[PDB]
Formats: sequence, C-alpha cells, structure tokens
Amino acid sequence: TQLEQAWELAKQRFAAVGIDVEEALRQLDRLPVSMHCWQGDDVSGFENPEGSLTGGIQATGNYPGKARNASELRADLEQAMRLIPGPKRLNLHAIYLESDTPVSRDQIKPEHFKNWVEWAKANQLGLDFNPSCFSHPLSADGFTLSHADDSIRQFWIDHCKASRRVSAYFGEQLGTPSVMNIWIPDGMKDITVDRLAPRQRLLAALDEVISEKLNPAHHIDAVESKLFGIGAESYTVGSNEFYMGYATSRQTALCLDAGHFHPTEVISDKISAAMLYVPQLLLHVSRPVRWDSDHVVLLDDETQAIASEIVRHDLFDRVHIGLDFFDASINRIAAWVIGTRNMKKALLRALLEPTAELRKLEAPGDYTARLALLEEQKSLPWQAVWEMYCQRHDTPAGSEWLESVRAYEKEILSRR
Amino acid sequence: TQLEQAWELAKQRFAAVGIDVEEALRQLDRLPVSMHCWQGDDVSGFENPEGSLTGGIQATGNYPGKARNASELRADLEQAMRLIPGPKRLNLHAIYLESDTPVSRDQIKPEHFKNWVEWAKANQLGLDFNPSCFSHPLSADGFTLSHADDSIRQFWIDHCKASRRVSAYFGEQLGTPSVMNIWIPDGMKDITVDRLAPRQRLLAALDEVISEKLNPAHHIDAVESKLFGIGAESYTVGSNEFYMGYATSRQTALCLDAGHFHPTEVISDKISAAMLYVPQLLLHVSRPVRWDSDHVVLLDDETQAIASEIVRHDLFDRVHIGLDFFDASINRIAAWVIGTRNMKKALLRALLEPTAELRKLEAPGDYTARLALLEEQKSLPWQAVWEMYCQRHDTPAGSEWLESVRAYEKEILSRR
Amino acid sequence: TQLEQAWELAKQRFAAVGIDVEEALRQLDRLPVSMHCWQGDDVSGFENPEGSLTGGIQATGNYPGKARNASELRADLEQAMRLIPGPKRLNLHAIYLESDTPVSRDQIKPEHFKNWVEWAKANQLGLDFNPSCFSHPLSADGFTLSHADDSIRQFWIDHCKASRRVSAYFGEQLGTPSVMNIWIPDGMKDITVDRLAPRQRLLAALDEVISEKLNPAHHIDAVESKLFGIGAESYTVGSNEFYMGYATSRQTALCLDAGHFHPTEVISDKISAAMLYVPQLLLHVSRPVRWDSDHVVLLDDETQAIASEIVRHDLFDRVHIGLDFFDASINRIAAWVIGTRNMKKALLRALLEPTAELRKLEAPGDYTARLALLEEQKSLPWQAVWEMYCQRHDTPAGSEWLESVRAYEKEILSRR
Amino acid sequence: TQLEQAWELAKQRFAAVGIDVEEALRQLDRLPVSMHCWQGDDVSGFENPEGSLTGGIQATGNYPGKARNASELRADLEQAMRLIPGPKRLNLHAIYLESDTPVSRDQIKPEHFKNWVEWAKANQLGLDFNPSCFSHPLSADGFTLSHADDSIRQFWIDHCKASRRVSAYFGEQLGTPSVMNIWIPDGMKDITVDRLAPRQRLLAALDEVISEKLNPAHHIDAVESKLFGIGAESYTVGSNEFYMGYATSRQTALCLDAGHFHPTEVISDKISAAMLYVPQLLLHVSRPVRWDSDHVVLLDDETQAIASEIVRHDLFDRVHIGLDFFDASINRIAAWVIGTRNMKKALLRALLEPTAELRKLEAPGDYTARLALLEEQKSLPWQAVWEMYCQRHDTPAGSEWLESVRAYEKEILSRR
Ligand SMILES: C[C@H](O)[C@H](O)[C@@H](O)[C@@H](O)C=O
Ligand SMILES: C[C@H](O)[C@H](O)[C@@H](O)[C@@H](O)C=O
Ligand SMILES: C[C@H](O)[C@H](O)[C@@H](O)[C@@H](O)C=O
Ligand SMILES: C[C@H](O)[C@H](O)[C@@H](O)[C@@H](O)C=O
Ligand SMILES: [Mn+2]
Ligand SMILES: [Mn+2]
Ligand SMILES: [Mn+2]
Ligand SMILES: [Mn+2]
Ligand SMILES: [Zn+2]
Ligand SMILES: [Zn+2]
Ligand SMILES: [Zn+2]
Ligand SMILES: [Zn+2]
Repeated sequence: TQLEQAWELAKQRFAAVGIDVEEALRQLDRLPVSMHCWQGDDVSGFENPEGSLTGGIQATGNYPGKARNASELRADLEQAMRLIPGPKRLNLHAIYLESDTPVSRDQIKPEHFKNWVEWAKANQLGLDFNPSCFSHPLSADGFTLSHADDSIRQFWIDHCKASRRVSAYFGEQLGTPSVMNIWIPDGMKDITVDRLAPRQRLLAALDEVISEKLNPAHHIDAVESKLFGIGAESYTVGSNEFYMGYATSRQTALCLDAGHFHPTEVISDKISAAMLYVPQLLLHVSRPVRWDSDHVVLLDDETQAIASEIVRHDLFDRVHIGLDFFDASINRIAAWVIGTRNMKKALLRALLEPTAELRKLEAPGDYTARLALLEEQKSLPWQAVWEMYCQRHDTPAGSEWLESVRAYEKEILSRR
Repeated sequence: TQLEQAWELAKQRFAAVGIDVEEALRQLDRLPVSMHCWQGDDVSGFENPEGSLTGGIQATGNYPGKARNASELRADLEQAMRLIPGPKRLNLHAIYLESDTPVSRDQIKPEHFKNWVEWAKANQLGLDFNPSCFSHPLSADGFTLSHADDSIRQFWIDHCKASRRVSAYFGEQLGTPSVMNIWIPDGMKDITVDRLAPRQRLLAALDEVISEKLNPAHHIDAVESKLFGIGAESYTVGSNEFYMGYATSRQTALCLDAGHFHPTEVISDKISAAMLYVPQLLLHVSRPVRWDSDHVVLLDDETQAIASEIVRHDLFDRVHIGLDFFDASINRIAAWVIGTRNMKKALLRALLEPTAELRKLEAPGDYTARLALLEEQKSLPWQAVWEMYCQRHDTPAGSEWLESVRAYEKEILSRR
Repeated sequence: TQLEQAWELAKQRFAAVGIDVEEALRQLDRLPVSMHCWQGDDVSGFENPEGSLTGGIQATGNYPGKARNASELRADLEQAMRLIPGPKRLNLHAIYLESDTPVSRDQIKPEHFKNWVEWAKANQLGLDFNPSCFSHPLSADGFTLSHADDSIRQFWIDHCKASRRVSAYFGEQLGTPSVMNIWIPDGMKDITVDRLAPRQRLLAALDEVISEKLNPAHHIDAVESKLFGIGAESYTVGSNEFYMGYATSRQTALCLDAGHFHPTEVISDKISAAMLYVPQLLLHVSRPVRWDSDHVVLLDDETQAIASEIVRHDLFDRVHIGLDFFDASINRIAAWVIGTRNMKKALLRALLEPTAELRKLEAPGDYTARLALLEEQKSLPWQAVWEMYCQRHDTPAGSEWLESVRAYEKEILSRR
Repeated sequence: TQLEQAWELAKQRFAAVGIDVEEALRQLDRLPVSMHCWQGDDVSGFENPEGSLTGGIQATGNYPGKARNASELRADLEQAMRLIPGPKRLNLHAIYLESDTPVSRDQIKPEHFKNWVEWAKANQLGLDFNPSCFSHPLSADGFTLSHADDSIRQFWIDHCKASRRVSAYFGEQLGTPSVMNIWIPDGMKDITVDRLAPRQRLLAALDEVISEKLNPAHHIDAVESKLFGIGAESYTVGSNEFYMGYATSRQTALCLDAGHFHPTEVISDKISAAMLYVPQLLLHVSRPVRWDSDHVVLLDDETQAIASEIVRHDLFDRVHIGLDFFDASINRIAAWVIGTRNMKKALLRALLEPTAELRKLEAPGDYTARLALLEEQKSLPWQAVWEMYCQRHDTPAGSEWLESVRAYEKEILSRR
C-alpha cells in the first residue's frame, strides 16, 4: 500500500520527464547478474577446501558459517537468491566440481558438474565457468599458463581446454551460453628482467587453449587482465594491454574487473572503447579498497558508472554482468545479497535515466543542462521503483531481508 | 500535493527507523553553506578583472555571461540564492573590494567592503573572507608569504594583516564571525633543492600575520594546505603536514580542501583526526577531476562521506562548510546552484541516518548489519524530505530551477 | 686523460662481469632519439605563432628567448644538437610548415616542408611528423577527428591524410621512414552521457585517414592515447584501450607516452605486452608531475625502466624513441639537452646490463641474486663509459655544456 | 689498486666541484642505519614464533633458512653486518624478548633483553625498540590502544609503558638513546560509522602511555602513522593527521614510513615540513609496491630524495634512520644487505652533492642551471667513493658479497 502509493507518485514523476517506470522494470528483467560461487566458501572449492587460498588473492575476515560442500553452498546460494530480485546466474570455478574421487585438473569433465547443472535447471539459472589456475602445487611458482616448464605449462593448457568443454556442456544443457573466463595469477613479486618471454608463452598457450572450436551458442571464451596481486606486485604477465591485444586479435570476449586497475582507473570508461573491438565483454564488478581487496559492491559512483554505460549503450547482448568479490569478514549470504542488489539498483537507475534527452543536450553543447539534469536525476524517486521491482519478485524491498539472513544464520550457519 | 503525499510516506518510513524528518529539516537549517564568490566572474575580481588568473589555479570553459562588477555579481548571487534552500553565506576574496580608485593590497580597509556588508545584511547572509595572494605582480615569482625578498614578503604580510581587519569588521557587523582563510600559491614547478627555507619563512610570516589579537566572536583564522598547482607541481611550501603543524601549534582553524590532496586521498577521513587538535575546521568541498580541477560538487561518494562526518560528530559549531570550485564551461549560476544544493542534499542525508543505531552495531562488531544498513539507507525516500525542505524555503524542489536560470540568462546574461 | 683513465678502469670493470663497453658504445649509436621541435617555440608553430596553445596541453614558465621562426628554431636546434652525443631525429608538427602564404591544414604539401627536409639532409637527421589537430578554430569545440559535424570532421580527416603524404615525402627523401603520430585532444571536461559515438566516429575517421597505402619504407602511422587533459578531465575519446584495439586491429604503430597514463602507471611495463600485437612502437618519454605536465626527462627510475625494456628486448628496429615534453620555465635549449642526454644515459646503462646473466638467474628462480645484481649494477662505473661516448662524439662530457648554452643565450637569445 | 686509482680520479673530479670525498666519507660514518630485526625470522618473534603474522602486515615468499631463535637471529644479523659498511643499529620488537618462561606483554622488563644489550655492546651497536601490538589474542579484534574495552585497552597501554622502560634501559646501557616507536594496526576493513571515538581513545591512551618521564638522553618516543593495511583497508585510527597533530602537540618524535602513504605520496617532502614542529624524526625507509608491500629498499628516486633531504638539512641529530620492510621471498640476509647498503649509498650521494652552490642557484632563480646540475650530478663518479667506503670498512665493494651470503646459506641456512 505505502509502496503502492509511493509507486504511483513515482510513476507519475518519471512519466513527467519521459520516463516509463514499467518499461524500466521490464528491461531490468533482461539484465541478469552472475553471482560468483566462491564468495560462499572462501574460494575453498571442493577439491581440497582447507588448503590455503593462493594466487595473490586473499580472504580477510574469518567470519563463521562458510559453506563446506556443494550442498551447503547450494543452500546458501538459494537463500541469497530469495532475497535478490530478478534474474541471476551462477558463476562457477572448476574447483567446485563434485566427484567422489579426486580429479586431476587437467582431466575434469562435464560429468563432474552435473549436479550444478541439474540444480541450475531447477532454479532457472544460467551458468558461467572458470578454469582454476591457482591454489595448486603446480601453480606454486607463481606461473601457470606462462610457466617456462613445458610440462607445467601443458597441464594448465589442458585444464583450460577441459574447462571449455564443461562450459560448452553448460550452455548445451541450459540453453544459454556459459561465459568461461580465463584468469591466471602469473607474475613476479619483484623487479623483473624478462617481462617478454612469459608473455610470449602465455600468448601461445592461450591460442592453444582456444584452438578447439565450440558452439558460440553454448560457449564464450573471456580473458581477464590484472594489475598486480599480493606476492606478485611488480609484474603481471596478463596485463591490460596484453589482453586487450589478445581479445582484439583472437576475438574472444574481454573481461574487465573493476578492482584490477590503477589508482583512479575505471572500467566504466573502458566499456565503450573496448566494445569497438571485441565481440563481448564480461564485466566483474568488485570494490577495491586501496588494493584488489575484493570488497562488496556498493551502490556507489563507479558501480553506477558502470551500469550507465551498459545501459546507455544498449549492451544487453554483448555484456555479461558478474560479481567478483569475496569478503569473509561478514555474513557471506549478506555479502552476496548486498552486492547483487546493489548492482541491480545501479542498473535500474541507469534504466531510469532520460538518456536520449541527455544525449541530445550533450550533442548541442548544453553542458549546463546536462550536468544539471544528470544531478537532478539523483533526487528523483527511483527507490519507489526499485521497491516495486522487489515486491513484484517477492523480495524484501528493504532492510527486512536482513532478518531472513539473521534467521538462517541462527538456524543453520550457527551449526557449521 | 504529490510532494505532500510523498512527504507523508517518507515521514512514516523514516519514523519507522527512528528518524524524525521534521527534526532533520530543522537541523539542516543549522548548516549554512558559504558560497564562494569567485565562481561568478572567474576569479577575476574587481581590482583588475581582465588580467590573467594565476597561482596554479585555472578557469576552463569560456562560457558567456560572467559578472563584470559587484553589481552583476550580487545580482547573479541573488538569482542563485533564490534557487538554493536554507542558510548560506558569502565567501569573499580581497580582490572583490569596491573602491573608486585603486588600492594597494597591503592597504585595504573595511570601508572597501561596505557594500558587500550592507548587502549581506539585507540578505541575511554571513560573510567570510580571504586575502588574495595571487594574480599579482608581487606573486609572479611564485612566492608571496614565503618570498625570500623581505620586502615582497612584507607586502604579503601586510595584505594578510589588513585582511584580518576586514574580516573582523564583517564579524562585527554581521554578528557572525568571519572565517578568514589563508591560501598562497607558493611552491616550485620542478626539482627543488631547498624545501626548508621557504617553509621557515612561511611559518614566521604566519605568526606575524596573526599576531594582532582580534575578537574570536568576529573573526577566525584558517590555513589551507595544497598538494600542487599547475606550474608549481613539484613542491608546495604550505603543504598538508606544514599547516597541520601550524594549526595545531598556533591554534588556528585548519582548512581542508577536497581537491588539494593525493590521488584517492579524502578529507572526509581527516575531519575526526584534525578536530582532536585544532579548534576549528574550514571545509572546502570541491571535485578534483585528475588534478585540482575545481569542478562542481556532485552528490557523490566523497561529498556524502564529508557530510556524514560533520553530522555524525555533531560538528555544527566547529565546522565551517564552504565551496571551492570554479567551472567556467557552463552557466555560472547553475554551477553554484548545483553544487550548493548537492552539499545540502548530502548533509540532509546525513541528518537522516540512524547513526546511534549504526554506531551501536559497529561497536558490537555487527559489521554485517552495519554494512547492510548503511547500504539500505540509500534506498530510503530521502528525496521526499529534501523536496519538502525546498518547498518550505520556497525553492523549486526539482529540475524546474533550470528554467529560471535559463530565463535569467536570456534576459540578462545574454546582454553581457 | 682523466676521462681516458677512468674509461680504462671502467673498461676493465665491466669486462670482468662480461660487459663490453666498446660494444655498448656501438650499440648506443644505433638508437636515435627523435627530438620534438615544439620545445623551441612553445608549440607556437609558424601558422599563427602567438595564438593560444590549446588542446588541454599547456605551456608554463614564460622564460625568455623562444624561437620565433624556422630560422631561429633551426639555430636553436643546432646548438642543442652540438651538445647531445650520437644519433638524433627531428620530430615535426604540421604547424611548423614554411610557406609565404597561409595554407589550410587540410591542404598542406610536401613542399611546405622542403627546407626542413634540406636541413635534415644537411644535418644527417631523420625526420618524424605529426598532424596538428589543435590550436585552431575547428578544434575549438574540443573535437576534431571525432567531431560530430561532418564537415569539421572531414577537415581533420583531410589534414591527416595530407600529413601522411608529407611524412612519406620525408621518408623518401631522407631514406629513413618518418613515423607519423596521431594525437587529438578530443574529449570532455565533465560528466559525459555518450562516450561511445565519438569513439565510433574516431574509429571510422582513422580508417579513412589511413586508407591510402604508402610505402612502409618511408612512412609509418602511429596512434597515441591519453588519459586526460586540462579542460577535458573527464573523458578522452582516444583512450588507451581505444588505440590499443585500433593499433592492434589495423596494424598501425602504437605510441606510448610516459606522461599519459594514471598515477603510478608506467609504459615501461606496456612495451613487452604491446609488441606482441602491434608491429611498431613509438615511445614518447616525458615526465608527468601530478598531471601530464610535460616536464623534462630525468635520469630516473621510469626513464631507465623504459630504456631497459627496449634494450632487453632488442627492439632496435620496432621502437622509435622520442621526446614529448615542454618546459617553458627554463632555457629551452637546455631543456632539450638535459632530456636528450638523459634518455641516452638511460640507454647506455641498459646497454651495460649483463642481461643474459640476469635473465639466466631469473629463469632459475634466483631472485636473491637477481635483485642483488640489478642493484649492484648501479654502482658500476657507467659514468665513465658515458663520458667517453660524449668525447667520441665531440660533446661535453659534463656540466660544461651549460656554458655553451649560457653563451648562446647571451649572444642570441638575449636579443629575441 | 684499480679502486685506489678510481678513487683518486673521483677525488679530483669531486674536488673540482668543491666536494671533498674524504670529508664525505667521514660524514657518512655519522649516519647509522637501524636494521630491523624482524626481517630475519619473518616477524615471528620469540614469544610464539610460529603463530600467524597479524596487523594488516604480511610476509610473502616462504624462502627457507629463516632464523628460529635469538641465537640464529644474531648470527644472521652478524653475517649481514659484515657485509654492510659503517655504522648500524638494531631495531627491536618487544616479541624478540628472551625469557625461559612466558611473559605477559604487559609485564616485560629490561631484564628480558639483557642478551640483546650485551650483544649490542659487543658489536658496537645502538638499539631501538618497539612495543608489539599485533599478532596477539588481545589484538584480534583489530584494536589495541584504541580498543573500546577498557581492560584490553589497559593491557596495551601497560605494554607500551613497560616497553618505554626497556627502551630507556637500552639508552642507559648503550650510551645512545633508543628510539621507541609506536605503531598499532587499529583500523577497519570496511565502511565505518565512527572514526572519532577510537581516535579519542587513542589520544588518551598515548598520553597515558607517555606520562612517565624518562631521560631523553636514553629514550625517545616516536608515533607512526599508516594509511591502510590488509583487512583494515578503510580506516586507520592512527592516521597521518592524527600523529602529526599528536607529535606536534605532545612533542614526541614523528615516524614517517615511506610505504605508509597514498599513491605518489612521498615522505621526502614531509621531512622539512615536520621538522618545523616536532622535535625529532624517525624515518622508515621501505618500498611499497602497489600497497604497503614492504619490499627491500632500492637505490631509487625516493630513497635518494629522502637521503638528500636529511643531508641538505643537516639533520644528523634530529633524524633517526631505519629500515621498515620484510621480504621473505629471498635470502633474508641479502634482503638486509641490499636495503642497508642502498640506504647508505643514497646518503653518500647526498653527501657528495654541491648543495650550497645548488642552493645558491635556486635562490637566484637559475632553474636552468639547477636542473642541469642536479642531473649532471648523476654522472659524477660517486661509485668510486662508495667503493672506497666499503673497502675502508672491510666490506666488499661489489657483488662479491653475494658469495658470502651464498656460502653462509650452504653451511648454515641449509640446515634450518
Ligand atoms: C577467484 C577469482 O577468479 C579471481 O579474483 C580473479 O577473477 C581475479 O579477479 C583475481 O584477482
Ligand atoms: C581561489 C581559491 O582561494 C583557490 O582555489 C584556493 O582556495 C585553492 O584551492 C587554490 O588552488
Ligand atoms: C603537442 C604534442 O603533440 C602533444 O603533447 C601530444 O603529442 C600529447 O602528448 C598531448 O599532450
Ligand atoms: C612490524 C612493523 O613494526 C610494521 O611494519 C610497522 O612499523 C608499520 O610499518 C606497519 O606496516
Ligand atoms: Mn579481484
Ligand atoms: Mn582548489
Ligand atoms: Mn603529454
Ligand atoms: Mn610497511
Ligand atoms: Zn575478476
Ligand atoms: Zn580551497
Ligand atoms: Zn606524446
Ligand atoms: Zn614503519
């Protein structure tokens, strides 16, 4: 009722500036967010859960209740899912495989992910994938796909090749292509002599990894740059330019992670440049706090900036929105909830923007009006629209979702 | 009525989280925003209006309609003010003096600002002040208060001392202390051999500058650090530590400017630290875009963080909120309008935060709850309260204010 | 003799670590540095010299004696050149053409550069070139090649196409391909609604611009990204990713400018990545001080890192090294001299590095030894080798060159 | 002989510029470097060596041969020391205490460091100290001195109070005041509501901590700011402005750590500013690679700028020079060796600078000459001077020191 009313006023407000709230809602329904599985168990995986997170990535917090297997994970995920409106996907790491016996990374098969697949069907989720190139003895030296050792190198190439197959299976089975992201930790902590060679090896390996042609309808390859990681601060083989080059040249999708750049550097600006040259873009929304810290996505300037770009450019088909963060210092379900909802809220507000009007003002050099209007947009009643969206999707419109979280914690997590 | 309706709903939603919108509105009225006069004529001043803006500060845009004198300036200020709700002050620079004949800077008098004073009275505005230590032949070497030349030095000293008197005069007349900010461009463009001497001169100069005791009820001294300027990139005499030591040791107020720090550096963090050692703070809100660009303040992450800090700590008395930006690329009046409204919006929002609750959660280590709630606060109907605030002050609640600016521009600005 | 002695000692020291100083000297002779002409007259050019430097690029200092025509510029250049050992090139801007009557930018011709060419021949200098897309009426809106106006856009397109021909002309005549760099200021000061369209337009334009096939032996196209400029802080059409994609996909050269990235971002790291995708690199060495301030190049960490990368990779052929800075606050000749020699000193040091050994240690995981060695390199007697370099090229080995500059200043610059 | 010869040449060259190399050598011996003990055992300490390094501080590498006790530590220190020329000191942490039985941190005594002292006596070293406020159950919440719980708070206060007594004990016994630095990890990983209260508590605590007047001839109190740490990214109680204010207000010494600031921020600039307010400076030399990474100090731009400042200002008495870094990815002895020598190399180069002349050029506005000379200074034969310094101190002049380290590694480290 209050919502209802609030909704009506909003409807009218927006109408007056040429904005159709309904349509906005429809459109928001066309923008799924792929939730990252790893937020649930601290990137532990099911290969060897308790066995140090590596790659220059880190888990800070030790809050209790982490999931410890597929089952807990799925349960945790559903809980989160019920408190997040609209479309979602699940982004999986190869270490999240389910097998009675241990599987060599270079040997995974679709079969190791059937449960995930059946579950996804049941939950009306699309699935995404990622070879796991870290937290492994063969990753110990800080090199994987660029490793100078042929054999090591081969093992990683093989794992990647296999991963493409699982991914393709996901798309076959789900009817929506699985975006399979390649991220590797390869780099050097200190002053490096030869930055080239590794880059050369990485180039060759990737080409081999994507050599097998797969159905685009079921599978997409993406490469993700990174500036630096803890323990590999001075050099990253797979740098921004390297992958920009790579994706452009081999026509794979390019993954842009909001926490993987320089200080003050923003992927929102990159979206429009990159799409002129690469087929698709996988966007990893994450909050870096003075480093690639992986904090939870907030409804902030850059998250909003990113949404705007996607929406202004009508990137519904070519962009894949994913979360990329891991905060172990708080409730993990809450983490996914806050994150996802935030992304959606940024999206919605972008959908509520009178872009054409603004675009038109800009074209005319009416900078005064553009700024002004861009700013006014912030005090328009979008919240009302967001809450109607929640309501429609049977999701708590406000802070009440916290009680559910609290409740599940008490009831479940508390026992883990 | 829609407003009224929206207001009522909000009133209720907030109340449900323990927030009283009516009190909020009242509190907002206790937070004036000191608008910088220099935004109206591109820091031209009236001494010698057309005569290059110096000091490492720039004016970009050349948009038409700039004020050309006190009269235009006041008119322009008036338009702006009618479009901005609640309390405001006028922050004046010494070069805005009004004299039939030329006045040496080191000789200005209270009488050179009587009109400004009268006007202020009439408009119920408090006045703040600043000595002008740039765009002057004796500032051309890039040194003023720290100039090795005793005589040049003296001159600036004197100008400063005289400015304290003008400021005190304002306080006396207006019944509200004038905060007199001291900013100098002093620094070097390139690799510097001696960073010490200039700082030594600066320190001594300052002490001299403030040696005359004035009524604290009418006048406050503030000092403003700065990281770098165009043309003085390598070193700034009046650095952050410099003024922090100064203000702490001499007990003056400290001026913190949102555009005068390192990349990713934020004054919002600094507020709670500095208030433990300095009597008062002068806050310069500004948006630096890649440098001390002086862009209009937006309702953004930092402007909000700033507001929150002031409000959380109940800094009503010890904080002086001011704007410090200059964008000549768009309508000047709009520039002021957007920025002032934005500051006020941020403050309002801070006033609507359930801090005590939050504070309590944080103290108990409930970081899940704190984050979640901080975030949910962004989808609370604050805009309705803001709009009511506008209404109550007879100010447009939405974008309509542009029309006004537009019309003033046609009728007025168009003829300049 | 002292030099001789020091040299001999050095010769032996280096020999002992497997380094041949003689060979390094020879190598150094294979690495010209392209001097930027614009440092001589404050990017004034000869179209309309006194007529505001625009493009978000600035000239700070106002030191006296700037060159006022091609004659003075050449004289100044020669003086500089006699103080810089080894190979050099001259990098010209379109606005430095020499014509009795005005020439529309869109109609320049080889013939407008004949004297530069004859001079170059006589001075044994290769020539480089650049279209001048700024400081012009049709660049006044901040857009050139991405301008939405078809005709303006065409104009800049034409001007670039015409510049290619001048460029080829240089390569024909001099027998060394002229690298023709493309840099445009296009961007926005403030928050932008559409970053895509301008990139789209830029993309198409460049394509048209390079459509004419010219002889590689005489001509090379290069594109240069930029992060931001004064008066275009928020967005730059031709971003890093933009050109990275561009160069990669159209196989043009990619220009990496040391002052054009984010804080802490270094192109030295980008060299080995870009060369895997682009056929050539044009490197602009510059010292950005908190902004693309264009300070003189120092023998500093980053200039050395760039040097090392080129040398380590044996990029003698694919890399074009040039200067890109402008300091008008000191003697301009000295500016050139300092920067040029510094780049050469950085090169020589790189050439005196026992790379193989190091490379070898790194590949074995001997990071201890690597770090140790790299650092000890710094206290080896490279100064001696540099000084002998100077001597063999009949150039002052030390600070004495300043006398020369001072002398020219007195005799010539003093009367400008 | 070759050294002697190079030495003589250098001698002459520097004299020609008014620099006396013998005097330099002498002044260099007046500038000890305080080696941090913790690099040798990865901050393990002796309370509970194997028991996770906390505080937002990390140890990356796991290279073998870390010291396991005081004995190992001392032996390792000695090996390092024989490879580092001229004066050094040892900086101790409270966790390196030697006791048969466990000692609550709140009750340590001078007697728990007796061996250290006797060893220092025998090795002619001065000693520095630090309370350890991390890697402890009572520091698990991320708060220590700012902890809201009175008792926890009380424990850390007492620990600091007792550490002061140990420190004074060092001063007494050694005849040189021990500088006792106070660093705590206290901060928040995420968005914080109340930054004020912890600061107020910290303030009050520090005042209590230093309430006991000790003999300045034996002891000095220093406070160390920090910007952020892993797991405490968002807020740090003891910020730059907090400690600048504190040190200025209580007249303690101020610790500036080169890895503890914002990107591009440098302490070299801060020295001259701070010195005007605080009695003494504690300077931590460290290399932050994209974060407070704690990499080994290189002879780099900033290390050199710090040295230059100390020396230019004749800060021999008021500044205490120490190392603050921890790299566990390479041989720990070498880490110390590299960093220490690098710091000494930078100081020596500063000592060889013709400051007065340069100062004099600068004061006259001869910026051309200043830059030119500053830069020419880099090609002067400082290496020979350094190498003589090494020889006079019975230390390897070059890279040969690695063989000693390698040898120790084989004989001793290999068996740990
Ligand atoms: C676990 C995850 O794939 C990882 O974070 C990568 O995506 C990359 O962002 C690393 O910093
Ligand atoms: C004109 C005005 O005082 C000025 O901008 C200062 O406050 C400081 O920001 C200067 O760069
Ligand atoms: C004038 C000169 O070409 C210019 O500097 C561009 O190349 C680019 O560096 C912009 O600053
Ligand atoms: C362990 C050591 O004291 C520590 O490094 C502190 O001094 C501070 O620099 C934190 O990073
Ligand atoms: Mn990440
Ligand atoms: Mn400013
Ligand atoms: Mn530049
Ligand atoms: Mn540190
Ligand atoms: Zn990612
Ligand atoms: Zn300011
Ligand atoms: Zn350039
Ligand atoms: Zn430190």
